[PDB]
Amino acid sequence: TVMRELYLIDKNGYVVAQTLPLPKSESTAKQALEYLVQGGPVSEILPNGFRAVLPADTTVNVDIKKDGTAIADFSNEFKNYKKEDEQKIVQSVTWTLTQFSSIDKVKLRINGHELKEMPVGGTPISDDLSRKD
Ligand code: NA
Ligand code: NA
Ligand code: NA
Ligand code: NA
Ligand code: NA
Ligand code: NA
Ligand code: NA
Ligand code: NA
Ligand code: NA
Ligand code: NA
Ligand code: NA
Repeated sequence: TVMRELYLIDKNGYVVAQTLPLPKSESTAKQALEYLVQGGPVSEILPNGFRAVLPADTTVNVDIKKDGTAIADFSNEFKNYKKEDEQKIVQSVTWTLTQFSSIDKVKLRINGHELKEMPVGGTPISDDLSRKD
């Protein structure tokens, strides 16, 4: 296994970094996002009191560009979150991706559509989400 940060939601509802041991992978950014999905492989290794963040059955493609941007393009299930978790989800995805050496910012898509706003509640989002946010 390899130590990775997963930005999970704790017993008090906060998005908090947790270090988990993930199997070795040739697509580590995608893998880390797969370990944020409710009901996915993180389920067996969640630390006490923590939960996963992305809706069940969400899948994703991560395309890492030469400028440091990771384009994370989610399946339609990604729309199935609770409104009030909208910004926590953006933060979790952003912080989880930007741990990697080749990613310093994030752009979100759903079903290959570019996102100006998150779908459930309309939170505006830029194409250069980063830890500065
Ligand atoms: Na905590
Ligand atoms: Na809270
Ligand atoms: Na890994
Ligand atoms: Na592997
Ligand atoms: Na693996
Ligand atoms: Na990789
Ligand atoms: Na907790
Ligand atoms: Na779910
Ligand atoms: Na890069
Ligand atoms: Na509401
Ligand atoms: Na980085």
